[PDB]
Amino acid sequence: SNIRENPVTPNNPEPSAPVIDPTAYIDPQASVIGEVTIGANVMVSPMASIRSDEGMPIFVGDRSNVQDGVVLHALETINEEGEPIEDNIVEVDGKEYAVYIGNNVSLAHQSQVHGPAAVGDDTFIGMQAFVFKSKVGNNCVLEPRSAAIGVTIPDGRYIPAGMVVTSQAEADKLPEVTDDYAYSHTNEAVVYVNVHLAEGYKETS
Amino acid sequence: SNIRENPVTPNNPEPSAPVIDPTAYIDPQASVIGEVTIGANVMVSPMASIRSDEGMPIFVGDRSNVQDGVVLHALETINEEGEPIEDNIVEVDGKEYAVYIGNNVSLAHQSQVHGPAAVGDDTFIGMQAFVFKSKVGNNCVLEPRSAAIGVTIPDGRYIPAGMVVTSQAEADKLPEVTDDYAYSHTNEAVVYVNVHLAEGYKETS
Amino acid sequence: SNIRENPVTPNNPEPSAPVIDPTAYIDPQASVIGEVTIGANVMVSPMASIRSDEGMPIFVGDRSNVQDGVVLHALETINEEGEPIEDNIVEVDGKEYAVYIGNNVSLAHQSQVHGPAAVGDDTFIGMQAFVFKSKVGNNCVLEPRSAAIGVTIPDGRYIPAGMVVTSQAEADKLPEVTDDYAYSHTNEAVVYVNVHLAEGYKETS
Ligand SMILES: [Zn+2]
Ligand SMILES: [Zn+2]
Ligand SMILES: [Zn+2]
Repeated sequence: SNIRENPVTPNNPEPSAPVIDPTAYIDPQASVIGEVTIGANVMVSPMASIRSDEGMPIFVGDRSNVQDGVVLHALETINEEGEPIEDNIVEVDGKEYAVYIGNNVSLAHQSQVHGPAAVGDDTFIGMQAFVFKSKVGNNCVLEPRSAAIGVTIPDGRYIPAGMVVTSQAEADKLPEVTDDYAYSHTNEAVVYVNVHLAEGYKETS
Repeated sequence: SNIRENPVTPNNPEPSAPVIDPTAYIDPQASVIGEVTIGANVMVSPMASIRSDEGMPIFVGDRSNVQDGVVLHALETINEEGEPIEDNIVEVDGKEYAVYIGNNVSLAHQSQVHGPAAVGDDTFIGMQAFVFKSKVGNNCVLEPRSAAIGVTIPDGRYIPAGMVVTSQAEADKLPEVTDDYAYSHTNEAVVYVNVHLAEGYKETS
Repeated sequence: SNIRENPVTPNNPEPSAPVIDPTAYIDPQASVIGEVTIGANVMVSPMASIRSDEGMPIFVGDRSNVQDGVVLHALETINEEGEPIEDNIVEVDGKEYAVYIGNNVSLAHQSQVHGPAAVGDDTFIGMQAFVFKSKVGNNCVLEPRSAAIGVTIPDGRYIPAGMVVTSQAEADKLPEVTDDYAYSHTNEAVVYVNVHLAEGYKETS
């Protein structure tokens, strides 16, 4: 099966199985392992790997999409001695996660979000982009091949294609999404299409 | 099955199944979905995802290769009201495509060509490279980790490794492939080898 | 089966099957083809593709890990006339390889090491990184999205995130890993965790 529990390890005494909303579509050629929650109307495409086997949940909110070849994984959040590694945990609305992906988020083809990380609602994570040890705000756009490592990206900003942002001073001066910006409506269009694709693929299973 | 029709959606009233030349080899661990035409002697490697589920064909010409982890997909080409979205369609020799990959093209490991896009004959798209909203001419080389977004790359030019080209003014001044250039013969060698690999893999199926 | 022989080709008269230590874990959704040797306690994750079908071995040393979406492949090492192509072969401790990955090496998610290439022991190859026609020394760190093409990286150096190193003069001046460097202990932690994950996954098969 391609939806599987994580294994018993010294960091993980009890296996967990994914919790997947019945309206989500998981492609048979995707892999989803371990302590993962997938929300309503989410589409998970071929060759995506969502793997939560080092402690703490990976959460994917409602109406989000995880496109072909995307990887979600996280650094260990509990060491062998049972002690939580706080640097590797993100907090969102009072709850702790290894990776938090909000609602209406698009993780486009071949991107990767590696914990600890949080991605706020209505954000587009572009093709081949990379997010690690970062909090990306709501209504952001990471253009293709951009990256955010070790930073907080404020709400409503974009990272131009190819730019690798590693310092908070850079992140603070990113440009704002405006109506005339080329990707200002991209996420809404991609979310709308993927919610409908998920329903269509569900009707073929 | 890993060769599948696309689903019924408001953008797609009729499912299409891939049209695959009998001399092509599709690895069992690749995925090919929807309105896709694959030409003669094409090799499609493990973990590639070719997904045409938003309207309009993805075409892969003869003696081309789609290597491991490559993704081909396209933006919607027909909106819900049945109206063709012309910005998201490319025209090649009088016919419309979402993605057109010409003959003798190598899409090397982990690259991605996302529609609307066209790639001309005898072009090497290097490892981890990215092409989106662009027309790449014939006899071009995209070195590893290069990208072309929103531009036309003239025939016979190369993009140096890691360079992300987003403006026509940059694309117009790219260097020319010459006989002494390090990748001048790379594509021909890779095509020759892959045509023979496709035949060898076909003999094991 | 996902562990397979390579095909007969003019460059390869005799098919080879992978040699895999009994303590290694190969995920059912990984692909391993051809002349590959995998050492003890190695973990190969979903969607990785290790493909040795153009001559010469791909070797992965003990306690190394090949994470999700990683690709290992190599340029042809024997031409049709049976003549070895020496430029495409690396030598390590008196033996020839297409790709050599040493012991305790982490190939992190979505990275790629393409032959000819060698990666020395205790080196971290970061997420989405790329190594081609290069020798990476021991105790190195390639940060996420870095690349080494056509160079030798001296022992104990790191490449900052996003940097693409293509000239020996650049490689010679890379910074040194020190105890205070942010990734100085990353590989040891990742190796330790993955050796335990491999054992846990083996207990579920
Ligand atoms: Zn990881
Ligand atoms: Zn797409
Ligand atoms: Zn290759």
